Amino acid sequence: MNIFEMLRIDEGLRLKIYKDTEGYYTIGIGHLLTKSPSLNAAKSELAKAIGRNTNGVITKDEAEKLFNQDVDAAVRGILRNAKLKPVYDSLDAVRRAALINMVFQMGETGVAGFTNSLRMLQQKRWDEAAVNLAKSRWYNQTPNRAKRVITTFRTGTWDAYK
Ligand SMILES: [Cl-]
Ligand SMILES: [Cl-]
Repeated sequence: MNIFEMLRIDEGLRLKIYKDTEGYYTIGIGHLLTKSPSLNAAKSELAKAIGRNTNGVITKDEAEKLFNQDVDAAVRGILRNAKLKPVYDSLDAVRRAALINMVFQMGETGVAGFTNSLRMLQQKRWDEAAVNLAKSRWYNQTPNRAKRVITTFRTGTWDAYK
């Protein structure tokens, strides 16, 4: 298992514009298009993302390409953020994947907001950090995904995904 297969399990793949859990227009493997309510603002963003007129639908290849870019952005965002980088540096390979996942879903800003949990992860206090991470809107709104990520941080293995 690796970050790509992990995110593919969590986000799934859809080839036609859909609404995410928050109700925002998305496509492919969790690629957010706009927080705007307009399906048209959605289609325009999509065409700009793909480089072509698409009318709401993309191919598998186009989806995976947006996916590669988004994972790359996720990592670069962490490496550039003063709060996230030290945490990431401090973790093993599996747990690193778990932080990437959170960033992919909620953005650098959001994750950066979990100050206490981040301090706990840096300190390697696994159980305490798992407990703190669960007291969040994140855990409340997407509990099954949140549990999977959390378990990854607690254990440092891929078991929740196997
Ligand atoms: Cl893009
Ligand atoms: Cl969920």
